[PDB]
Amino acid sequence: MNTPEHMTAVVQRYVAALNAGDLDGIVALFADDATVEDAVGSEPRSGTAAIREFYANSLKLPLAVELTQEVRAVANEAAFAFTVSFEYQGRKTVVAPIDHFRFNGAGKVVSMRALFGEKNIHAGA
Amino acid sequence: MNTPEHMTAVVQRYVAALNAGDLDGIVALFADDATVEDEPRSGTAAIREFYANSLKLPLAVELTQEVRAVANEAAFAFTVSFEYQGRKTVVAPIDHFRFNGAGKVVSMRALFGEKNIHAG
Repeated sequence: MNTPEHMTAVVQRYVAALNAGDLDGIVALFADDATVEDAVGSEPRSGTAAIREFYANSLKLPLAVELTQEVRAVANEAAFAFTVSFEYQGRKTVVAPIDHFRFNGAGKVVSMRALFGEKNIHAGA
Repeated sequence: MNTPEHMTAVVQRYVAALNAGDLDGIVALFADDATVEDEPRSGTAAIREFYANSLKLPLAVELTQEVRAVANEAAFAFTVSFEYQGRKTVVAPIDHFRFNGAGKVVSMRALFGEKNIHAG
């Protein structure tokens, strides 16, 4: 089982790498055969290459990412509340999802999902 | 699809029913084939027992951020506080609800670990 400290560390490493625009540091968190989802129902992206292309797209612009509460980490999973703020067709928008990571035994993330709706997408103005 | 409004309203009634200790109020939000987890428990009888156990100590329950609701799911951050033989505990989970087509909750999982159990 992963430790909760490891899992919490990965989540912090994830948020810092988002903020740094460290594409390759994000991918490094994920297993070879991980699956990522932008949003509930979005096309799942599986495998290192689909994951790098996903994160490359996510990082097409500078992101301001803030962890807004403690990470919840238990068993082989973590969930976290956060905000992602960036220029969306030239206007600053702040999206507040809750993400869910599951981890494999090697401690790499095997799955990510970000849960958010329309009411979680905000001006910040 | 469930509307995000309906799902957010259900989260709010869940929180309210926990604060009231209203076991039937809580159970009514769930489907008869729902499963719960803090080792899942499934079906009305087991969900009722789960919540009856959860309610032996009066709970003070508060949403701590806006609810995230989309598709047929919702997630929310909150606290549950209670007193026990001289000591207050505040637990801060993140919950996940899945809803059926009829708008009832079909699964809830409350996610929290040891660091999310706070000494009040």
